[PDB]
Amino acid sequence: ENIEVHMLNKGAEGAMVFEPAYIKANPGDTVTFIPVDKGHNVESIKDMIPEGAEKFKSKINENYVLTVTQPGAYLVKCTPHYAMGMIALIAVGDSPANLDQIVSAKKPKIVQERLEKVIA
Ligand SMILES: [Cu+2]
Repeated sequence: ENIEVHMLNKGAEGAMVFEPAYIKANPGDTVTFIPVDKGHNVESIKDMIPEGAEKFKSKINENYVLTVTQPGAYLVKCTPHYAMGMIALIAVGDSPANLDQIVSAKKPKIVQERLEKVIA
């Protein structure tokens, strides 16, 4: 199946958000990122994607289709706006083995805060 995500300047959660910021998927599903507003992209955060998943980085203002294979959690950011908290969590399969590790990982306070709301 395909899950559609919008990249926006402002959304329910504040400025610079992925909608939805919590994406539940299964191996083989696609995640389509659509920059509704300009100045956004999607990029995998180093060490915040499952063991064996490939790193990715879309072009700014480009529609981007990600195919998810490896089960586990993925924390993706917007390159330009990561520091303002523009992130999304992709959970592939049940009880992602690396979820606790991602929650614990070093990241900007703003990011960490949103991560906490998205998980809740
Ligand atoms: Cu952005």
